[PDB]
Amino acid sequence: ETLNGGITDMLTELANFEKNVSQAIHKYNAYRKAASVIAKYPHKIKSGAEAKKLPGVGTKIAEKIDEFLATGKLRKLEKIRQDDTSSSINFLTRVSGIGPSAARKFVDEGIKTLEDLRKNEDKLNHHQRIGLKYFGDFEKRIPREEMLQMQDIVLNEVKKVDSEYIATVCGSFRRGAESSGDMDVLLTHPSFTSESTKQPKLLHQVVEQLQKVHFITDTLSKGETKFMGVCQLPSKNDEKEYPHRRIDIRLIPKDQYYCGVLYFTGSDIFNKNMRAHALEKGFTINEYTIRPLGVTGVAGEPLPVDSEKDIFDYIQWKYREPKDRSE
DNA sequence: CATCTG
DNA sequence: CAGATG
Ligand code: NA
Ligand code: NA
Ligand SMILES: [Zn+2]
Ligand SMILES: [Zn+2]
Repeated sequence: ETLNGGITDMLTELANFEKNVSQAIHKYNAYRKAASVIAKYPHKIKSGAEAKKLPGVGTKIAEKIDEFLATGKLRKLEKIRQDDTSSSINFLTRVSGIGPSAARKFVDEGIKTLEDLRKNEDKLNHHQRIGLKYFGDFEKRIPREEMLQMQDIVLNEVKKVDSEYIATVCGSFRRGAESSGDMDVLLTHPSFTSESTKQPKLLHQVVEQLQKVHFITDTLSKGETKFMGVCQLPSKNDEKEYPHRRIDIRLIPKDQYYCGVLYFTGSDIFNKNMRAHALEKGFTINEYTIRPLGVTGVAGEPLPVDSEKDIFDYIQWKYREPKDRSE
């Protein structure tokens, strides 16, 4: 956690670049298990060979550790931080809609910067476009003070459209958090469930309403269950307009809402621990359900949940306020 | 994983 | 449809 930090960090840089710049997934994948194991390792790595000793650690990685250990740096790492081509792919990727794949193409094309991007607004697709238009805004964190306003509006409008709508803003925003990055709404409706064959409208009506009143600004991707958008808090009395904010809404069958709710609220760490315990207790839990673990190895069947309460209870746990859902 | 693109 | 993004 700090004894083998830089090692695990360099390893991380290495893995990353393998993937993003070159295409070396195996390689990339290599740096990763390595950094994981070294990460878990209880002693101070004092040398290459010492490490090598570990699983995942081989020759080439050891090689590197040595150098890194021997001196405060790593040539390759140093060469990678200069190389503009590398650098670009890191940058270009910054744009919502621009993954690595794409980052490579543009670069081979010459588009390396934001301007490059503007001038070439043709080569970009819709998402990529919005991405570009809201670059700065996109990167701005969302202070909860705005989160509440948002949340305010969202829930009021969802309500108007149908009283049976159950919406919930998960995320860290849900776990206390002073600021978030994006806004994720979990949505279900009584008339939506596991068997119940579809009902697209269920998600479309609200989307509409949102944009009706202007909270939703653009559409990123909009399917039958997931909608990816842009939204914004109505600029008050002109002088201070809001930034554009990422937002996602998703329809879930009412019969697997809280698992998800729980699920989405996190943290990952809370999840695990709960997941592990769930297992002791003789159960299993995932994004959508909780199930009684048979003995034959495994086994299924959905347990019937009506709140995050029903879940814990099951695992015979202490109900945890979302704030203390941390770890 | 669900959506888009081409 | 395979492949990309989030
Ligand atoms: Na991107
Ligand atoms: Na293939
Ligand atoms: Zn030791
Ligand atoms: Zn989100």
